[PDB]
Amino acid sequence: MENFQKVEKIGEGTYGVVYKARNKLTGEVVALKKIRSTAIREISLLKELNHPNIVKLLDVIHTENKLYLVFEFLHQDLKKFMDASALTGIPLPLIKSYLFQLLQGLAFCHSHRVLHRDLKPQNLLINTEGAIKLADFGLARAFVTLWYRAPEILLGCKYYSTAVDIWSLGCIFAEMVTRRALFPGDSEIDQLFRIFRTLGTPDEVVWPGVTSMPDYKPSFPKWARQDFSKVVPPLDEDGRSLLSQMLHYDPNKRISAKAALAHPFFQDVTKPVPHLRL
Ligand SMILES: NS(=O)(=O)c1cccc2c(O)cccc12
Repeated sequence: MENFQKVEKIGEGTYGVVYKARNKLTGEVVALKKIRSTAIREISLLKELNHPNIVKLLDVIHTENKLYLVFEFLHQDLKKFMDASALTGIPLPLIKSYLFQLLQGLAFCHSHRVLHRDLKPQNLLINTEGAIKLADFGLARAFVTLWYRAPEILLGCKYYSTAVDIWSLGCIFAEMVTRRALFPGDSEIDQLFRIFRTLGTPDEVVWPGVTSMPDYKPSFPKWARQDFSKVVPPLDEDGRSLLSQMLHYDPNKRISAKAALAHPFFQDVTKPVPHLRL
């Protein structure tokens, strides 16, 4: 760890503690993640997966049989920006710019067959320039909150797809708009049933094969779907339309990131600058 001076703790990651640190040789300030052969080779692929909307993996230090991941440092995450913007809410043009950029990031990773698997506001990092970036991408395959988990994961599907990231991002889109988490479950069954209460209990009509999933139960209660107009007011019809497609039950029907980028919601997309106090 010789060339890094720890400045402060900035996160208790899923995979260990994250520090702000300075590279004693480059002068660069970085986020240093202390992780705690296949994982080695996986991580190595991620070092090549470079995109403006993906937090850059600067370096991977395997030493003393230990693993440190050196990332690009950003000063703020979406959860904290949302908490700070709660009285007024994030302006819609910024919501739309953030959603657009995240879909670009996703489209990139997905075309390389890399999934995130654990998108959440805490791992979406923002800068003063109006950029937003996906952090911790691909780490889950290389090696707490249920709120953003796709229903096929909850129902015990082991071979899930890139569609899981689209589901998570839909949940985040909803939360930016309403300033409340869409599905704040506190256990797997509470999470599932929150989803069902809003989108309707799924069946063979809307999701062929659902009743054959590993944790599906014929005893699940049967709730009717709510209208989105009740779910994410005052989002306009383009936004609600896009959100509905990101939240399709069947992962095969769920919109892809590339198709989402062509959606009419993005016709008037721009790139505003947020007001960040650092
Ligand atoms: N996702 S996180 O909470 O570990 C985190 C927090 C602040 C900055 C980070 C960063 O620059 C790169 C990755 C994760 C960060």
